[PDB]
Amino acid sequence: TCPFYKKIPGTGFTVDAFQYGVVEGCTAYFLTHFHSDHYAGLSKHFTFPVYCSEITGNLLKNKLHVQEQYIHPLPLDTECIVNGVKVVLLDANHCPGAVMILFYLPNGTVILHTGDFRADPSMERSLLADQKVHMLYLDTTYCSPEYTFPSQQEVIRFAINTAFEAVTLNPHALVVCGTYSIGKEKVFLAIADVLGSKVGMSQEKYKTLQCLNIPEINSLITTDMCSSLVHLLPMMQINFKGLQSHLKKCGGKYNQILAFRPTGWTHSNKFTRIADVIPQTKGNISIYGIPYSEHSSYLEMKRFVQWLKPQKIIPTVNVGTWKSRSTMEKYFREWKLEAGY
Ligand code: NI
Repeated sequence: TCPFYKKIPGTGFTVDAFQYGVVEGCTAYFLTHFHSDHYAGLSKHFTFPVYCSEITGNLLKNKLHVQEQYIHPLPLDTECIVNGVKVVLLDANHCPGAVMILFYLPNGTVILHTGDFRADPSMERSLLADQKVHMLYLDTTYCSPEYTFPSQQEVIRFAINTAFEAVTLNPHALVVCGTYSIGKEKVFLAIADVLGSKVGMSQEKYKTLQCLNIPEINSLITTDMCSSLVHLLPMMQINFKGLQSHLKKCGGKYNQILAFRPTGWTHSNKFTRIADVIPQTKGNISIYGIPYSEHSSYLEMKRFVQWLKPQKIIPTVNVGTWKSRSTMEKYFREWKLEAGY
């Protein structure tokens, strides 16, 4: 059955709760973003109203084949009424079309659901600042002090300079970027832009990108792999064997590969700076691991919560074991005692 952390008290709403069949009492199902864990269970067979951003609706329509009659896209940063209740969608700074939802309950309680998010100080000058928020449903993916990472911009700068140097030294090098869902598109778009190239990719991946309301998209991407010097492949193929194999498929048009694996955190965040990063190499193939995160670091999460001063926090990630919940509760109490709320 649908957990309490996916229910919004004193409405018939749920959030990211598509895997439990019909939820008793639910009149509107919200979807924060198009990642499979959050959409799990949605298909052409779903017949209840879904509320989401415009980008998330394009994906539902075109990739999942959800029938149009059940898709209710809402604009961002706009007060809207849904089944008699005031709501606002805000940019979550996660993947394309990802939202946080602000719910103004009839009794005067205010609830923020973050969805998946990467907390940023620009969120401190949104509609959130206009009133008190009583309850917070929080993306706790990286809620532990070891989880540090560079800014998105530091990582992109490094990627840009690395790629530019490699292709200027060898104009027959190919650049490959690994991918498994939406998100982290700036990695491959910024590399292509510095090399004067479109990004080449499979038909399924191109169809995904065509849904994302990216300006001038037709000038940036193509299905003609031949004509392009940056290619996208599934993350699982980003290894020496997969990459040599791909290089044989391209028709001797390239004689070297430089590949990037955008990952989350892995244990080597605790020493290395981005400027120290060096690749793994075997022969004419090099692979760089780059920690481009679309989740809050510990420090970004803590700052956001200490600013917001919620009366209660409800975790949405790592809630499956008592040890994790206990550890998280400890950090929330520290934050509260330091900041005086
Ligand atoms: Ni996500």
